[PDB]
Amino acid sequence: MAWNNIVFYSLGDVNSYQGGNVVITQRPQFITSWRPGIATVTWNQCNGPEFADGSWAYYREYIAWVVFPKKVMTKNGYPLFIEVHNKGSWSEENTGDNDSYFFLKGYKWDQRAFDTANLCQKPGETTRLTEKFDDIIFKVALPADLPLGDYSVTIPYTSGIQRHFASYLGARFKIPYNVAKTLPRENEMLFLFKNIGG
Ligand SMILES: COc1ccc(O[C@@H]2O[C@H](CO)[C@H](O[C@H]3O[C@H](CO)[C@H](O)[C@H](O)[C@H]3O)[C@H](O)[C@H]2O)cc1
Repeated sequence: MAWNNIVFYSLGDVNSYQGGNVVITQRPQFITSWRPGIATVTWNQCNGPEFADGSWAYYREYIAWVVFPKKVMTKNGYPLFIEVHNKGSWSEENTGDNDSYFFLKGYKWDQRAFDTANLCQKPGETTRLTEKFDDIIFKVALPADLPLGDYSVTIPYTSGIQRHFASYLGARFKIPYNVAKTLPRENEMLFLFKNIGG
């Protein structure tokens, strides 16, 4: 029978970005970059063989994901409104969700492969993801009642690659958006700025 194995490899990079001194009318920006590194399985769904031994054909479909919040609360209890400034080539999907942005990039599909590989790594197992993807530039709208002073906002978010292995040519799968937005948010963008007022 036909089989499909899908595994989500989660990246866990911590980065920071300085917005500097801002007046309340500014939309200061921050850049999120994709850093190749070690990723951990945080989700899978498999019904096929556990691994390929280098002698038989299977098919690959890989899709990169970034799931980012639309609103973040400061530690003093105020909302910061996150807006997309420049998403590059990313596919911005499921735009009606009120809480999260979904950025996808399907970069490999229908690729026949033979070589040895674990086709269904379990949660907590790791691999090195060598892929590089485009930056995403966001901008922040501050509420007019934001208290004056220093802000250091930790924005947790999910980024990683969905790897789909199948027994046939033409195989397609996408992790449901509501599962993707409930995946561990292992990346962090620490946005630093100071509210000078208005
Ligand atoms: C053989 O002919 C083909 C015609 C068109 C194709 O489209 C590509 O399909 C890919 C399938 O993995 C991939 O699409 C995925 O990723 C997109 C975002 O980048 C989007 O989320 C799609 O819904 C998703 O399926 C490529 O991006 C498509 O260009 C493939 C073969």
